[PDB]
Amino acid sequence: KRRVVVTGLGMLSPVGNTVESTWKALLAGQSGISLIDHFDTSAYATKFAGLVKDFNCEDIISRKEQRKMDAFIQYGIVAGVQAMQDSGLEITEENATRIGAAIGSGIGGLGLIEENHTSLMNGGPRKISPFFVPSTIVNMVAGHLTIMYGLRGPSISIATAATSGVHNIGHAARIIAYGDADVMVAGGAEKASTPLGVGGFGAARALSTRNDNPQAASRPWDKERDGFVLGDGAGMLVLEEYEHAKKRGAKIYAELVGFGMSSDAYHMTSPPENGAGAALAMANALRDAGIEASQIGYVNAHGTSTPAGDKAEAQAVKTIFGEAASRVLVSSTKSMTGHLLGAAGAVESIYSILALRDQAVPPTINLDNPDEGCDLDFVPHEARQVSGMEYTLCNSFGFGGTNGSLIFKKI
Amino acid sequence: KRRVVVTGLGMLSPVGNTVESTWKALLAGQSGISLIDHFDTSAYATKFAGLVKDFNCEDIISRKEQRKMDAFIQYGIVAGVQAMQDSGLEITEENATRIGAAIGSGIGGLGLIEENHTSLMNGGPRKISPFFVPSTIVNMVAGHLTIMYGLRGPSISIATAATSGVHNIGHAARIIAYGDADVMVAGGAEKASTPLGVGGFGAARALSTRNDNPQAASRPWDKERDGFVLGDGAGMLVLEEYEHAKKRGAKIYAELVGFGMSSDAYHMTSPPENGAGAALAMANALRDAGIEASQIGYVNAHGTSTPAGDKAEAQAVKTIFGEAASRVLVSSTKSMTGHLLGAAGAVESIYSILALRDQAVPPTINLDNPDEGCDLDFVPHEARQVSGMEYTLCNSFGFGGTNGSLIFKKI
Ligand SMILES: C[C@]12C[C@@]34C=CC(=O)[C@@](C)(CCC(=O)Nc5c(O)ccc(C(=O)O)c5O)[C@@H]3[C@H](C[C@@H]1C4)O2
Ligand SMILES: C[C@]12C[C@@]34C=CC(=O)[C@@](C)(CCC(=O)Nc5c(O)ccc(C(=O)O)c5O)[C@@H]3[C@H](C[C@@H]1C4)O2
Repeated sequence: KRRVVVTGLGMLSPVGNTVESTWKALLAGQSGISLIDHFDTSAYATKFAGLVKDFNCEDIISRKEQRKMDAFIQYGIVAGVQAMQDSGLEITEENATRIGAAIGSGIGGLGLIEENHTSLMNGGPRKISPFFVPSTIVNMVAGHLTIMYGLRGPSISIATAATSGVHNIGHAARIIAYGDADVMVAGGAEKASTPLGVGGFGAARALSTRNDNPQAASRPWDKERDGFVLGDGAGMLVLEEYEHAKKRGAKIYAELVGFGMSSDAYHMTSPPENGAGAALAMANALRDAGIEASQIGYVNAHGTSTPAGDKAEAQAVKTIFGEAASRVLVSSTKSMTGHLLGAAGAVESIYSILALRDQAVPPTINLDNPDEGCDLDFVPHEARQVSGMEYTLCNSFGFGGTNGSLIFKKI
Repeated sequence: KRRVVVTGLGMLSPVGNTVESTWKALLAGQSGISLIDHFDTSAYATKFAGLVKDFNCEDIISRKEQRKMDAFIQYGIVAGVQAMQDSGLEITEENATRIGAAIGSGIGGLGLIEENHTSLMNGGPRKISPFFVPSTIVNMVAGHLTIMYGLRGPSISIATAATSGVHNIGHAARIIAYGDADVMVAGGAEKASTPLGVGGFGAARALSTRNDNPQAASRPWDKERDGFVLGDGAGMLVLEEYEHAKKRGAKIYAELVGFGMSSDAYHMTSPPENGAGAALAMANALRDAGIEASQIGYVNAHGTSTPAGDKAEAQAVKTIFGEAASRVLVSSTKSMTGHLLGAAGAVESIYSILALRDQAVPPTINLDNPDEGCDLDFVPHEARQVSGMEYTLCNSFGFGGTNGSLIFKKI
């Protein structure tokens, strides 16, 4: 009967390049959304995104080695070290075999995909870099990190669009509990603010277009939302078995108590008005954690700020809490952070964790006027202290109707 | 204490468009490798691949719906139905919630990525299809299928390069055993025979170049190998809990008894001469299944026909079997099939299953002269009947040193 605890964090976000700086900015209702400079956004309908500011990996990645990896991989490795360091774990020949990784990404190396295709179109297969495949494939963060640290235990990479982070974190926990691993670095990495990332989700009409105020673009549940905002970043947490952590007196941020998955079985890029999918996922985590919706102090919504998106998640909240629907805090970090896709669920697992450490729940900024019949506490504009909140739940939903929820318990 | 059994198969391969036709061709030492016609391979160093012959989904996918999906997705859905049908399962409002999917792919919609980028480069973000994202992202087979069948249980998509199939099948089993699901469709789909797929792996010098004899190109363990051969296809199996299958008198092909994962922690696109990684993975499945290397009648090698690739897997065999190293049958379907990447481990989980049903183990064709110090039974040129083989093991290894092995038990 093994328990999984969190003994390390690390992250890179549009509002900070450390876990602490990122948390501080989120609690301080800071936006990270900005105008895109790295490419001509003239032809683009959306000209902004939550970018990672002044990213530097020189200390961690040999620029000779950087040539072999998309930014998403770069982002992920940097956030992985952060967490490896913050864990204090020392991998030993006796260890390696029982320390693994579960780290994916929604879209992968778009950047380098684009470079290599441009290259091919211009000068043929000759120009296609020898590093094309290993520099853009989704499981590369797992591979670089496992190597860098001599990790030899289980290594997997779940690519479930926006649900990725939650899935990897959840499946890492499962791996540990099952007995396959003792420690697992898990999370996601994404850097889809590229012509194909921006143009592509804009072609789907899924992006915000509020270019006169990029800062106000992300407004989950607000009556004025017009689609999500793109965000780059990486979120990683070190998960480990209770006794293995204790026996080494690791700093322990929390306990991963429940994990729930569901499927919408409705539409490829959209949820039932019903919110049936999200409920089942929340529903299953609760049954996994073995607690009740009443005990959930804060819900880090999937809330991407898309019209149908936000409404459906709300439906699921009511449905799941019913009574305590109005008494529960629910917010979207996406109001400041943007949508980190493959990394969203990872960075939000961290927020959901830090909210328990600090007994503070970050705001859903930009929430001027809510949707009508909403009875919920969307924790609008300004952060909000909480008292005896012992469990926080994290939601992440993805294209394909693949949903997932994680439950974190204090201590 | 839940057992996972296989109650459905389906697949599309360079040697067949059904499970049975594919098996027949493999046992008959048939190659599927052919010259590529769908694009100018003049500039290309490798001009052949194992392609899916005369693929037709009209019956299953509305060509209006086909516009929204890369071939890999198409391939996967077609093989998924096959398996859904062959299971005989009837999803009911009482069911849906306990039937999920675990289906990934190594590289995803390269084809459509290429089309959309070409499009953008030629006429701007305006031409980027609204279906870019949902038509190329790796978890789309999971999403279409879950919808098509009303599946609402857990849905995940492991993208671990060549290891994908084994991971999804393994994690689907885990999901079931854990109690999260009752039935799970799992496998992988890949259609990377594209300019970027061919040019890209060729840029890495990882592909064969034997264009005068595409049929002889795939030659695992042969002294003359010069890299792997690319293959398109999809492999899907319906996994389910013993009692749930029985209670419905499902046809049961086998029992999934063990699942092992490991990490090379060595090099991004290569294994230790040592084969340390593969051993650990085989090693863990054995401990998971709770049996010994002696009991493994046949090993479906990862054996991709790359110089270092094949040698390292052999090292791991000796290391793992030691004594019974010479008494165990080990082959590579890749000698006829090619490398199906994300689908390799799925289609090979099926072979490994059919080998137990038919007590026949398919050949490693093209194995004219083996590497020297090889003591192993690579099951060269011609198939080979077996007697009381009760367990077969399936190996799949991927870029990033992510390895995995599955163990199947008769009945
Ligand atoms: C075909 C349509 C219908 C349309 C209608 C109303 C909407 O509001 C949006 C903009 C998005 C619906 C939605 O929330 N999807 C959704 C989801 O199920 C899961 C995850 C995410 C995420 O961002 O991880 C997500 O975005 C949809 C998209 C675009 C186009 C317009 O599909
Ligand atoms: C940097 C180098 C070194 C090089 C040297 C010798 C070789 O023989 C190859 C051709 C491949 C080694 C290998 O087997 N990799 C390998 C692997 O670890 C896992 C999976 C697969 C698979 O196909 O799923 C795979 O291919 C490598 C590749 C290309 C280049 C030449 O890396």
